[PDB]
Amino acid sequence: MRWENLFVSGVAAWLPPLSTAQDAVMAGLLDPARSKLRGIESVTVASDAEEDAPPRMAARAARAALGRGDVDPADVSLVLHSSLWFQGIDLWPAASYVAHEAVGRHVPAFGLAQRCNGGMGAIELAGAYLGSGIGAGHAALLTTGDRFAGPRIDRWNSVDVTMYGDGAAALVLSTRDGFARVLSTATGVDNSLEILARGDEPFAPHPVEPSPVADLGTRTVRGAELADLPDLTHRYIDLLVAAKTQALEDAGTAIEDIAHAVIPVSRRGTGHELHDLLGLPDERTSWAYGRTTGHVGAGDQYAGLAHLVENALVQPGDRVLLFGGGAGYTCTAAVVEILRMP
Amino acid sequence: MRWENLFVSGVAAWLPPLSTAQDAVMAGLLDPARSKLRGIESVTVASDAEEDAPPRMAARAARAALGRGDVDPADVSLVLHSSLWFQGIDLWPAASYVAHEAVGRHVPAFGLAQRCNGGMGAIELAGAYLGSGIGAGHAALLTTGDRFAGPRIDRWNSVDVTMYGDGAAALVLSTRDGFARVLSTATGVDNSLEILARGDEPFAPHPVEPSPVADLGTRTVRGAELADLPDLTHRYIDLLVAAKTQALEDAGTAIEDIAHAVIPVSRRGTGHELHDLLGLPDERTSWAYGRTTGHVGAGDQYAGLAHLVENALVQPGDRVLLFGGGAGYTCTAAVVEILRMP
Ligand SMILES: *SCCNC(=O)CCNC(=O)[C@H](O)C(C)(C)COP(=O)(O)OP(=O)(O)OC[C@H]1O[C@@H](n2cnc3c(N)ncnc32)[C@H](O)[C@@H]1OP(=O)(O)O
Repeated sequence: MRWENLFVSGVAAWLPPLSTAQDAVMAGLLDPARSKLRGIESVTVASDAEEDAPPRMAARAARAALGRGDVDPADVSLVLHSSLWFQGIDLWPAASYVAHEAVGRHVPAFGLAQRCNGGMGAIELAGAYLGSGIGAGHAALLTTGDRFAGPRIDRWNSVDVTMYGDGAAALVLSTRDGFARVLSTATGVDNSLEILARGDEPFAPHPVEPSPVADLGTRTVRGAELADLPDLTHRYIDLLVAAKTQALEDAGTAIEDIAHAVIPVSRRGTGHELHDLLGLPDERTSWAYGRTTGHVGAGDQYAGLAHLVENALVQPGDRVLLFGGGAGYTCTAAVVEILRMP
Repeated sequence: MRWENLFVSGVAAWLPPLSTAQDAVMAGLLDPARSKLRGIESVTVASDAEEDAPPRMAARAARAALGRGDVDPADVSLVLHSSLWFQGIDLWPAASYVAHEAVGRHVPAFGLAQRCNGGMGAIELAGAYLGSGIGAGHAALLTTGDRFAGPRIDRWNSVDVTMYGDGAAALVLSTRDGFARVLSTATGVDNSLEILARGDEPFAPHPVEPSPVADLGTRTVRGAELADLPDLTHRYIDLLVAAKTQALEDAGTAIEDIAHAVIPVSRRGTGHELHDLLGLPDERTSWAYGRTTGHVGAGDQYAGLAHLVENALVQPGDRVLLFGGGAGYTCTAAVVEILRMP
């Protein structure tokens, strides 16, 4: 999709303090071989206090993003809140709380689930909503927020390719103006790969209690065994290449003209990484940042973009690729152009 | 929102067998006074078999609805799966499963959370998406699915105003054509009421285990206390009346020209009921049906419209009000004109 009139108005993260892989190793929580392989130096870890519940961190990130963009909350016509895990209270609309605390009473709010790709997928859904004429305001607030805790989640081991960081991020879209223009978005998807996110886990009538520690790495292997697909790895590669090619093509931009790519925090640690598929070096991705925060739920792309802008690592005229990807498997990519610095 | 080119192509519900309130009374699960007051005659109840997990019930409803509209799955550009509760397997994209099984590999799929309003809210989000140019296809598949189970959920008592039913529904939208035309949608919202859905439940770092039985009636009472607003009931009434008024006038339709209203399954039992606020009699709403299914997660409106169409209880030219409402609080309403009978 080529967007004629869509902008990023503001972007911000609220992240708790850093917790080092070195301390995790010394506490016996993380095998040193694994620490070295995955290359994550630290992840962000929140206290267990109510004030650090995901919807409260999201509310803080949202207020920072709206303030930095100078967007009036009364001009926000939609709130989308994406997440991976528990928001702190069940049977309750976390999205309406985020909306209420950051924007106000009379804005439609949805919770959005597209696993790790939620932040990026939200941009397409919101962009469409803003162009439709359904609501009066010109802006949409997109938030993410998670806070991982045991027993269910072991942030250091529960996923093979990454380590979870706690925190929230926010991005404000506008059809009027912003510091960056969204030139394009594009989604590659292959829903056959959903089996890798459940493995051989049975469908249970109720959440299994007490919660065993999650092991999504073992799910992918039971999943691969079960699927019996000849081209499993090719399916992943193809959907990622389609998102990239179409986002770039619809933006009229080549990969050589991408100043920086903001990517999911994940790492194989040997062989080809995502940057090799994208066709650009490691230093032109957000990895140097991402490896200090870990995988902050659905917010890596918003957080990484905030990092670029806050540290003046881009200037007007640069184009940036925001690149998604999440279990499903769904990948939404976007090309943005820096128009001015906040 | 007046819609120039939005149609309903097919609608279906996959419902498990009914279970009577009176059998529940005799089993010591429901107080006789409550069964009489609420007037719910029966509720749908799924088996605990894996084949009745919500996303699987949703896939079958989706297949049924896609067949009734003769929609080629290659023309579906979006799947939105809305739900209230656990989908059977955690940390997994249920929407991608629904999409894969009902439509295919290469359609973007999102999970949606807007409590009981998810089904109706999804119509606006999907309408915008189809109108935007993002996907080539002309149709969106919208599903719902839930299957309630203990200890967390007591279908008979966990919500004071209704009793939960298991099952799934599906609604296929199209910008090209269908058996019904969507003339309008309108959302009223007041996010201050999110507190009623949370009560004084503290934000916990991890799901509380073992799960106690949910009591959402008590959350409302505790929430109202904490909120201490003098006009709480007026806020609720006002957003419902605003949803109603705007839907009706964007469709250029007066209330006495609405043949039927499909409403959420609930009942106070004395005093006014929603039909008084809508300004139409009880027999021109879906209550006679709804009172046999219970509140079927986010799918009451889809199911109620399916019941109308399948039993030829509406004819070409009739206009139907579909009326949402979910904790948040958000209410999305729509006026639909029947163009022909499938
Ligand atoms: S996922 C969906 C979950 N469900 C919800 O989120 C429901 C949210 N709302 C509530 O829980 C509130 O408690 C509401 C419904 C706002 C208030 O309910 P009450 O029944 O406690 O309201 P009051 O007793 O204050 O009623 C006073 C008078 O207000 C009118 N009125 C209230 N509710 C309705 C409805 N549903 N329909 C028509 N009129 C309504 C009545 O005139 C009422 O006087 P009565 O003499 O009781 O009729």
